[PDB]
Amino acid sequence: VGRLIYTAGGYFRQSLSYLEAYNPSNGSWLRLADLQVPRSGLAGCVVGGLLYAVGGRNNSPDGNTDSSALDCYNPMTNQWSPCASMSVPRNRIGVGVIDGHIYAVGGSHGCIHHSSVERYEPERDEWHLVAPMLTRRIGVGVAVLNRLLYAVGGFDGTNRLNSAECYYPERNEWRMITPMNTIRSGAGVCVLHNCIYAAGGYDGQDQLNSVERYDVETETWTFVAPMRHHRSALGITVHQGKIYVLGGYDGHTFLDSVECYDPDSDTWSEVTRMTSGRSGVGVAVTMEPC
Repeated sequence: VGRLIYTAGGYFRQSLSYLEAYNPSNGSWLRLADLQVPRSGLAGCVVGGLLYAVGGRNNSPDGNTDSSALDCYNPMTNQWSPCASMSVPRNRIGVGVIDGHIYAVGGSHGCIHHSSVERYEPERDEWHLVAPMLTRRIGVGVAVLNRLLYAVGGFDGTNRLNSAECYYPERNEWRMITPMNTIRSGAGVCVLHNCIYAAGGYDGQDQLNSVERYDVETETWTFVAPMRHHRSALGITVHQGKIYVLGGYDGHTFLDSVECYDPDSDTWSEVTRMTSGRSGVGVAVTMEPC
């Protein structure tokens, strides 16, 4: 939590440059400075109050260019500034933050599906590669709980995945965890309480409305209430103890629906709608602008 839910980029017909922020306290949306380059399949995160947009791909009428970019948005100035780029382009990337360091995980570059992982140091403005995952994964969901980073699901070039793994920084090592009950690429992955949640995604045949959570202590995956809408390539974030899912694709429409999950009642409700339907957005939470 911090204040507003920011959604950056996305896709509808082509990649988008929108940056818009939703205030759950009053229902309003603000349109803010556009990204320098349109991108879908990116991930967002926040460190030190600043919003970062990482990776993705610019699908435009004249080209599909995978991105190795890291760009930072300062709400105090309503401006984007480039940062050092990653070692390699990464579309349909997963990102997590551990103690102020940004981990960029997996993703694709053309037909290459990465298992590589790299870590960004904001004050030093540098990226360095760390140990790669045990599995190549694009459309991978990533979240951090208790300073351990989890990469969940995705697609390896051949099969969509129900597997997941965890990175232990002090040993720079990855280990498989219990796999999910359901194959999911493009799921929204986040952390709430002591669990890693995987909502939606695509199982090889259908966009999903199911949601399951991994208890890091018991090592089990348990389904919770399903979302009202089936969605793959959705954005997700947690704010004030509730999960918010934004957009995605349901096999028919690029959704403008934003649903919110309340873990106390185990229910999802429709809470607002984005200004236009889109999938493949980056999402994160930070202070309101200006």
